[PDB]
Amino acid sequence: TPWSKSELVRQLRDLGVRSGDMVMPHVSLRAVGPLADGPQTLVDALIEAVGPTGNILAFVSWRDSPYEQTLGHDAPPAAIAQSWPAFDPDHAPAYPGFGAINEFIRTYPGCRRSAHPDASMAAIGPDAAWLVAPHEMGAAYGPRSPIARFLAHAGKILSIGAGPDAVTALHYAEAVARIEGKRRVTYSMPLLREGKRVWVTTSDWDSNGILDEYAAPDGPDAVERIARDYLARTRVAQGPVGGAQSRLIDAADIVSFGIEWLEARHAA
Ligand SMILES: CN[C@@H]1[C@@H](O)[C@@H](O[C@@H]2[C@@H](O)[C@H](O[C@H]3OC(CN)=CC[C@H]3N)[C@@H](N)C[C@H]2N)OC[C@]1(C)O
Ligand SMILES: [Mg+2]
Repeated sequence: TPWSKSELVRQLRDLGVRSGDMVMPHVSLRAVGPLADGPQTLVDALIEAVGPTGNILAFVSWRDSPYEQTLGHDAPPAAIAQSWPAFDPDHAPAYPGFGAINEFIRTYPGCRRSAHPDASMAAIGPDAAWLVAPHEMGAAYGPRSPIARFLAHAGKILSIGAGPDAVTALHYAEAVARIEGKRRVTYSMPLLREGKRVWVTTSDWDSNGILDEYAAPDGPDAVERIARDYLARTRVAQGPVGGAQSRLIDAADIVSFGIEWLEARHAA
């Protein structure tokens, strides 16, 4: 029988979500199973669990981000440049591969959305505006990004049936790790500035593998390796949300662990 909002809220409380919390979810809706009113039921449950003083931050990205189409070029290729839609945060759908729940999060009334078209983050709650801006090209997941502020805001990572590769906040550890050989990428995004499309080309850390040995197309990347080690080494609340095995992780702790993990393995 499909899970009700009330059942999910009680499960989230059992896992350790408290009123006032700052939560970043990563969700496998297949693992959760049928919901009374579809994915919105779980969105509503998350909002209720964090309460009117809590916040939700999600890495939603953009369905039509021209990442692969501009990757490695010093400017967008001509055909891309002429016709690609500018990123419009009010209308641009979420990237389906990071979870079908994210389109429901980003369309929730009052949700705020960050300006980085490829790394776009959505936030709900009183601190949403502070979470989502600034989010500049060249600062996808590291210092000055919404992830940085999430880590300073007592953030908890709520993994609902998601794998250890799903932990976006660990890209902050990659960004700041004092290690040799870090990979960078160059890509271009079409932004709206005063109503006009402006192409911006930037470089940033490679979020598909910070070192060559972590950059196989189907990983494991460093995020996955760090998170697997961390979860083998740390007490973390575990329990069901819907039908999904779930975990509630202290974000600052896992990121600090990840910085140490990288720096212990790779020369400066
Ligand atoms: C929307 N644009 C996207 C662009 O943002 C980027 O997405 C990254 C994403 O793959 C990473 O997740 C993958 O990682 C690996 C192994 N590397 C295997 C499967 C996934 N777990 C994530 N950790 C960081 C994301 N930034 O590349 C793809 C893209 C579609 O172009
Ligand atoms: Mg507050």
